[PDB]
Amino acid sequence: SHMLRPVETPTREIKKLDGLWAFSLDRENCGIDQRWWESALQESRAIAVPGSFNDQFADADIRNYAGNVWYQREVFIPKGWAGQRIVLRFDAVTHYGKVWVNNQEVMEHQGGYTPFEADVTPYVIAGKSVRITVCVNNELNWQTIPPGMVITDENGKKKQSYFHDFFNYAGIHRSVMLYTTPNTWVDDITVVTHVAQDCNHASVDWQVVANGDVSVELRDADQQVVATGQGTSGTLQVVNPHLWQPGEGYLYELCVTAKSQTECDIYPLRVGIRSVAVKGEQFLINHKPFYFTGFGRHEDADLRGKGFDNVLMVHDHALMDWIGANSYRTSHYPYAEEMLDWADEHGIVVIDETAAVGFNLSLGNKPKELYSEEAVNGETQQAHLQAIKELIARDKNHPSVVMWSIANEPDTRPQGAREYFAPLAEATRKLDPTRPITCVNVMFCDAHTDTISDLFDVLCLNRYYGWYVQSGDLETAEKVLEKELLAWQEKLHQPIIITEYGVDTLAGLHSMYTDMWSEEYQCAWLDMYHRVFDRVSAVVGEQVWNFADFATSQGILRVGGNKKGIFTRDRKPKSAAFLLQKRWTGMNFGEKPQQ
Amino acid sequence: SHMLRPVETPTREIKKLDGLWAFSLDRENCGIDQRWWESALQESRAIAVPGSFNDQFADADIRNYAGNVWYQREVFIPKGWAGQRIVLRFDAVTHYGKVWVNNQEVMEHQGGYTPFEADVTPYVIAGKSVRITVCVNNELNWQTIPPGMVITDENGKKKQSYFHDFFNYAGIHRSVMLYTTPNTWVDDITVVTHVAQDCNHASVDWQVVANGDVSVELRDADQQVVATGQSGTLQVVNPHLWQPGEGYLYELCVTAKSQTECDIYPLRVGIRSVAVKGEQFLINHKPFYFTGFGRHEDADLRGKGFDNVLMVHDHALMDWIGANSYRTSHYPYAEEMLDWADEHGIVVIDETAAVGFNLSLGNKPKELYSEEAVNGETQQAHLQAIKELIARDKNHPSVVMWSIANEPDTRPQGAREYFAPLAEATRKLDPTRPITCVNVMFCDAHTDTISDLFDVLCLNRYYGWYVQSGDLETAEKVLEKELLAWQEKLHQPIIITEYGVDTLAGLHSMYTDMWSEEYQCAWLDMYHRVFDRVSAVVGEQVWNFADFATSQGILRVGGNKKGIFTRDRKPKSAAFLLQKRWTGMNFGEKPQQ
Ligand SMILES: O=C(O)[C@H]1CN[C@H](O)[C@@H](O)[C@H]1O
Ligand SMILES: O=C(O)[C@H]1CN[C@H](O)[C@@H](O)[C@H]1O
Repeated sequence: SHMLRPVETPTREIKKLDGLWAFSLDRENCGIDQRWWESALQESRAIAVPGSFNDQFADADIRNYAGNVWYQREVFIPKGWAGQRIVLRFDAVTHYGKVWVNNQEVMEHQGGYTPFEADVTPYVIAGKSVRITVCVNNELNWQTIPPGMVITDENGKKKQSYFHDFFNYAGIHRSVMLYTTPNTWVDDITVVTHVAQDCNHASVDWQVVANGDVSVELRDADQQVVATGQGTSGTLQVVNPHLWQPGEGYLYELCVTAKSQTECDIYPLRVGIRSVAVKGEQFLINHKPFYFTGFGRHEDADLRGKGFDNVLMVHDHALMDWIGANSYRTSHYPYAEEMLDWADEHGIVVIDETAAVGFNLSLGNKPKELYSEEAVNGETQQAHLQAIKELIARDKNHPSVVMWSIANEPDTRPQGAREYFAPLAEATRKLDPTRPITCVNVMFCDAHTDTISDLFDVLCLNRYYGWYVQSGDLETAEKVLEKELLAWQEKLHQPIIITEYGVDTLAGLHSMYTDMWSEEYQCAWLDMYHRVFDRVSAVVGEQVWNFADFATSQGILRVGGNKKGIFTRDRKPKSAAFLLQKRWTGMNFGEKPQQ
Repeated sequence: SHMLRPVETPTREIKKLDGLWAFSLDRENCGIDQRWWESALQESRAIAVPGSFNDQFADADIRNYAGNVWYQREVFIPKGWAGQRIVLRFDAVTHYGKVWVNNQEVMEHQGGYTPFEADVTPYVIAGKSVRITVCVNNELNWQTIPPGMVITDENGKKKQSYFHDFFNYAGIHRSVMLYTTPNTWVDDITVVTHVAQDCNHASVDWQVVANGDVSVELRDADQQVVATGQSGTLQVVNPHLWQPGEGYLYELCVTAKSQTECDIYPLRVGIRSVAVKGEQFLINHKPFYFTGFGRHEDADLRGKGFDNVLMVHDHALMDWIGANSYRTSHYPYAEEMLDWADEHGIVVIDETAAVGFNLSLGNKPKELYSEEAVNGETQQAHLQAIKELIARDKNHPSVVMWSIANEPDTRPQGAREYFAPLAEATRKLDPTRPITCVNVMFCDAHTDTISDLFDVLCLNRYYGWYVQSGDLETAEKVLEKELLAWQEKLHQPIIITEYGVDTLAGLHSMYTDMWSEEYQCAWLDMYHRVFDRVSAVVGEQVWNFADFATSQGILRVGGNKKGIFTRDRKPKSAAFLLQKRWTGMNFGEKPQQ
């Protein structure tokens, strides 16, 4: 389904619906029955949008709730939008949302992390107030991405189980907006940027969907039109192009114009002229080997759960720049698109990942066979392929995105894993031939055990030697780590990114014994992993788990959450922060370090 | 001087300008000479609006920067706005803003904490993109509210010094926005809300400033019209009284009719009255007992920046702990907080940025009230600060009292003659609510001169902390003795507007000694036992709701640690001690004995 990022243009207006909404639980599950969307939510309180609903109220009972919740506000449609295509859009509703404009149901979506939107024109009058009601469901089952099991106790009270290591935050996490186009409008663009080997010339393929004649012009940073073309498709030539390079991010603008006899639409699409290719064991960007540094992240912070926030984005990017990070992965769900707009503009390299985590009952009563009709089945695979389609639909034109991760840490031991994953790998490549693909690999599915990694282009490993196994023993951990990395190099001859390596670290726990949970062990352990990486030629990246401490469901393994942060959840540095800064700022930009 | 909260109506639209702006420092103070507003800011970076610029970048050199900073962004004016009045409004810029539209200067403001707007219709074209540049200055001198002193070191690099115990956060802390009116518009409203002793009747006065034919209607909560007029009084049988802890709201719709154009503006109204009666604070002719906090506009990363989730959460916590009230220590808060307190029936002491009129808290002018310090030109700004606050909040039923200064020194030469003209000029700017002045720790019953000019006595006390340190026994006697001495002197209502001790979350002690969680509990306990045994005390506002940032010093362990909650909003044991007292008692009534 076509999904361009709304942008204000001579032909296009946006009105944000972010702010205080009315909010109500639905403990009874009668809000659909009683059509709660007809009148004011009856027992309601104020809530911030965007935000997770769970932590806004300092209330355990709302935090831990499973079921439906209701959001509602009134909004004036701009007078002067009369005779315009009016769209209502939600950047994200976690995990499921149904929307009513007054009494007309207009939208339904499953998938907590990518946008959905409807033509609401026939259900609103320009200059009049409208009521927008949302039913938001946070329940996971074997056909949701990610999967889960609702457990219903003898009293019929629901309790979400899930297999991923981060809290099941829900609500309207990202901006809600009414926006306009002319009734003739550009509905979809696809740009591919080819780059010659000598880097001295580049072609830009375009493809456009719009109910009118299409023209495009390519403008550089100085606004100088550098190329033009006509019709739904073609190829712009660019001599001596300003390449989009990691650390710089030079953007052109592709102005696409949809022109009927009466009216016209204008969409500016930012373009980074760059190519991305695996070549043996090297990850090439503009024909030059790249070395990833930086983090697995999460969309997580105090009070707002996974809600988008501009101060948080500005602050975290200052921290990643300070520390010398050149890259990250959207672990483990599509991130707010303003993150990909920031990366495009600042030349930050991103591994874009789906919400497909938790396909693994072995990370600790769960179904006996992971790949079966009672768990991951043909429906689950369909839901997964849909998850992949929406992510690529959103993110295909972000030059910051260099690789698709279609899943995180699935159990690949069973016969079934390869039957499930092979067609998803093939479909992903069809949806976007321009980027390499990966499936992030769990520690127990080692080089000798794993049955799917040959189907993907880049080997993305999550390794905790010296933490979950060889606990506290850097000596034995180093031998085991180096042995396995070389066994993967021999097995597949792919580029290897260590997408996770980290240890829980209590900020302020200090030890002369350099033992587990201390700041000092975090430092020694990352240091050991770095020496190993620098001795294996197939290793082309290191992404520390995690940028910051983050919330998980409660358990004996999590001291108030996951403490593998380099920074605390309030973004204060642990000692290891200064260790990463030395290594990452001390290396040459984008180049594998040396002994 | 006319300040109406922009709200959307059939005749009034709004576009928020909040989001990422371009941002630059101006170390070389050459921005105005090079007229930076004429081009895109050079060597800029993204900043979030709203929020302080100081903590967004984890960079000490920006955090501590003194001088001018530049914000810039482009924005499309909506096509349907052609032939309407286009305003540009900043809800707050700390401490000074000057604003250009393309190449045209449109406004200036001094005052970190209140709105300012210009009609920009002539310099914008609906359906075109225009560039908004803002030069924001964070410097404080003896004429700014609040005061400080700038030192230019050996290289022209400024270094700011100030006399208040909260960090000097600056930037565009609140919403920026374009909004429309018809060329005929409502431009101002005042509303007074008399309530007969019986309570079973009430009358609402209304004045309006509009360049067209004024008509008003007052609807109740269910949108049933309940009065009408064409200046005037509306009458109301068995009125729904705005009551603490409920906050019933009516809507005064105010129409401004030309033959050509019409303008509607709804204004929420709470039918309540507030007066002192001897030793009692009275709302709707009932004795009230204030509980809750001195607060701050302070949080991780965003500084004093307004945030929706933070507002929703902090209110959630106050609710849970049983707070009915707070003070806007020590500056006007974001209007949203008062729109909130209006709806939920929270009581608010609304306070000016006038704090640190003092040189003895914890090189500088040897005479506080002099030409080289707090002079007549200072008294003026202070009056201008009092004007702008009442111009914005005169209509909020939550605002139960004005606070015209916090912790002014009262010993130096000619305190009274400085303040007498301000307490007068306050009651003339609005006589509907009592006024107060917050009374610093060392300015005791004998020392203070000024208390007599004000309706309610607001004490900040710290016995057992800054004095009689860690001795709760000696601290109790000295506190009781002093609150009785204050009864005898003024027979006014006594609110403790600050009582708090620095408490390091996780510091546990068997010896119940200073900085421990246990000390915070045993000490608030003692202030509590005294409060109850003194008929004159009609309020207790704990200092502070949460840990907040200060300037660096030997007295501040990473900031002020007097919070009941940490900066990340986690409770200390004292959160549970206050929750028993404040919810175990009766809404708005002093406890027994
Ligand atoms: O902390 C950990 O152990 C890691 C393990 N690997 C998963 O991909 C992460 O979600 C996180 O749970
Ligand atoms: O923490 C303190 O000591 C208090 C004393 N009184 C002031 O009004 C507050 O701003 C704060 O400095």
